[PDB]
Amino acid sequence: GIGGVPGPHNGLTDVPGVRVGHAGRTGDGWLTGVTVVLAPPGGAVAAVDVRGGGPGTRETDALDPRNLVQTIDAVVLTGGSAFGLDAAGGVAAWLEEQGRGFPVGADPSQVVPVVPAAALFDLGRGGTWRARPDAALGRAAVEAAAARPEGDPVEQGGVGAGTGAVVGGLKGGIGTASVVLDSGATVAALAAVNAAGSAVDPATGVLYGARTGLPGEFAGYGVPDAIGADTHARARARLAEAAEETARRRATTLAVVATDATLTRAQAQKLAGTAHDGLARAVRPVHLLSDGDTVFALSTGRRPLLPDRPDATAARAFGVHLEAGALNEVLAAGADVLTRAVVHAVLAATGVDTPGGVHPSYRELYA
Amino acid sequence: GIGGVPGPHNGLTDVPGVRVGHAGRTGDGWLTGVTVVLAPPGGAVAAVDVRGGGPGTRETDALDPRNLVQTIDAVVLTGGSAFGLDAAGGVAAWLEEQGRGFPVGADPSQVVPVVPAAALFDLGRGGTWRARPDAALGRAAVEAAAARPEGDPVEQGGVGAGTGAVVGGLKGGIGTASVVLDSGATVAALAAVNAAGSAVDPATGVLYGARTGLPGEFAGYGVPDAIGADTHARARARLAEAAEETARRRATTLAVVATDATLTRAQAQKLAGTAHDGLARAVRPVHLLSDGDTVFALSTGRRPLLPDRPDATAARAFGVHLEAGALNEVLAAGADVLTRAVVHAVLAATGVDTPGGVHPSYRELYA
Ligand SMILES: *CC(=O)CCNC(=O)[C@H](O)C(C)(C)CO
Ligand SMILES: *CC(=O)CCNC(=O)[C@H](O)C(C)(C)CO
Repeated sequence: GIGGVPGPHNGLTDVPGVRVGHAGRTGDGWLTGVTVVLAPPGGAVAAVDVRGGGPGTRETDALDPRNLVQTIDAVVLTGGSAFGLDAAGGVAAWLEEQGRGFPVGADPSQVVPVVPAAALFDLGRGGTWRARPDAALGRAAVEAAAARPEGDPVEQGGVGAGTGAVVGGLKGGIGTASVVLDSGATVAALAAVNAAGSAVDPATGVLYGARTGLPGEFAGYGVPDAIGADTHARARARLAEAAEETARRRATTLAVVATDATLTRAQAQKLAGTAHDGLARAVRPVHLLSDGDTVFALSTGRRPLLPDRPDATAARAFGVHLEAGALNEVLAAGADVLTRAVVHAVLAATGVDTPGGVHPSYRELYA
Repeated sequence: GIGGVPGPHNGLTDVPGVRVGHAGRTGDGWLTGVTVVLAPPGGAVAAVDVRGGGPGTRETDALDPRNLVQTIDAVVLTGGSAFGLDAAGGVAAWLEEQGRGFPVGADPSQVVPVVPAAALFDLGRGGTWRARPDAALGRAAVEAAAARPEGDPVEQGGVGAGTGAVVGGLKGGIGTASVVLDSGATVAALAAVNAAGSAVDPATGVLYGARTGLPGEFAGYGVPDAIGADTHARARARLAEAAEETARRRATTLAVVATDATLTRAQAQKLAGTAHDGLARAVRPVHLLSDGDTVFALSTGRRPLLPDRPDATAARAFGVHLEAGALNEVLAAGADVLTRAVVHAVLAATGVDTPGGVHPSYRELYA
């Protein structure tokens, strides 16, 4: 009864201790930003799965299950394509100042922060080609995460890494969702949706990810349950026109999935992997050479995976395995929270019109 | 142009020179079998992506892009869980008899066949726990493949590896689909569907994969595309009946994706990866610890990726890259054909009732 519903704010921060910060620059040629997910003091077990064919990434080898540093404090998601990876340097600097990183000496101030990053391509979308996130903007983002209270609703839409995100020609952005499992563990996702493929079924106008939604969760946005053939046809025409104008004017989904269920790094790497199936149910096509799709998975380690006295109803792989049963539930939830966070990204967005592109939002076309 | 429609029979053998063979055993305790995809003489460039958390496989390392043997002749999909991998030895023996394999000597008869295989769990579904595919059954499957003409319609349903296959409690089976690209290249999938998760949305009775179907392709199966609340209620209860009876009596999707577009092994390996997204769109949940989901990708290397009129209509990644654009189309097609093949598997199945299980088909419940 207590599972199958969202956590308190239906977002990443429903995983207690997890913090989210956005920093962006809009106007005067700029339409880009950075989003930082910051783990609670002491770090979180982290893993990654880079599945798109055209990634821009940093520090992903350090996250291999074989390797030395198992827990990290921060994950960076950034615009500005590979240049935007510069933002991570500013987050490492802040963490160092905070004394947070892997200890490399006797002096507890001697730490080396392991800061993975992934980037999305938004170059020129504000008008100025070289307007990209830098160290200072990465630092701003992590400082804003540190400044938030625990369990603060995550801000969605055209903010942080989603500031210049575009999804199938429509304005994309930041989206987030959570679910509580029957065990009391929370699983949640945050996504910066910048897909080259479409979040929208081109035959009907329906959001691919919608049917994975929990009851009523999208209502606060106000979108018809039937989409008329005419509404959809006008929408397609508008989008084709914004796309043609965008093109004349011009002369990847990044995600973090988190849970408070205690996962080893290998299990978190499997979670990052199953989250990609949630992405596939929300966007089509995905993971192509032109997509940089990357999922980071975090576990705060606060709840055991399996409760202390299992029922006949506890999930069991092959009828017998309780740990694998409990892990399957987390993995399937990882997919579902990412599908749902994609839909929220698409519904939370508002359109833009700059010298670097015209991108109407889903609601502007269908609401 | 000519793309976005099926090839002549809407199946793997639309990829010219590709052959499919099934051998199975039904009755007297048995409900299992083997399916072999047999490439044309000279072999096919092959790769693999094992994404399920509970695989049973053979000879997957030999298909790494870095390694020695880049082309192979046969891929084996088998029932019988890990025991059923024995079937591949019979296929290797037959290929050696044919002089087909990696040359290991000046003598042309001296070959070592690289025969990758994957297995699906169907133990005891015929009534007898130890009735599993063996080498003779694998040999029968590849002999059956070799005797087929080119372009032969693929047999679907409870045949071959699909003989004992079950998908979310419903009878699973073999399914297949193809699509032609604008280039004239064909991309196709064959799937043996045995998922622990569901091919059906539990709120509507709708097949997850259907909205990826090509218009009209499923019409022959005589299944409504809008399901009444009364039908759905009856179907749920019937399945739950079968499932309880199955449990009393007793008390993974494997796929080959092929194309004639010339691909490098690394390109085919990416294709085996994107195909898994198409599996995600047909089955939920998937890729879990209890799923042994495996995709093998084959290229017959008969048509260049690029034809020769690079119209402002030939796809281009980032507006400029012709080769990456053409590959993107194959990668996206690889996902879609596997989604559609899964639906065909579900629709082609007919139900079973044996001492080891009761598994009604989707059509028996919904049509
Ligand atoms: C999906 C997307 O926005 C592409 C993200 N990747 C990049 O921007 C890379 O740095 C590219 C593909 C431009 C260069 O390797
Ligand atoms: C998806 C499925 O049918 C299971 C395929 N894998 C197996 O049968 C393995 O051999 C198991 C998981 C039983 C043991 O490693």
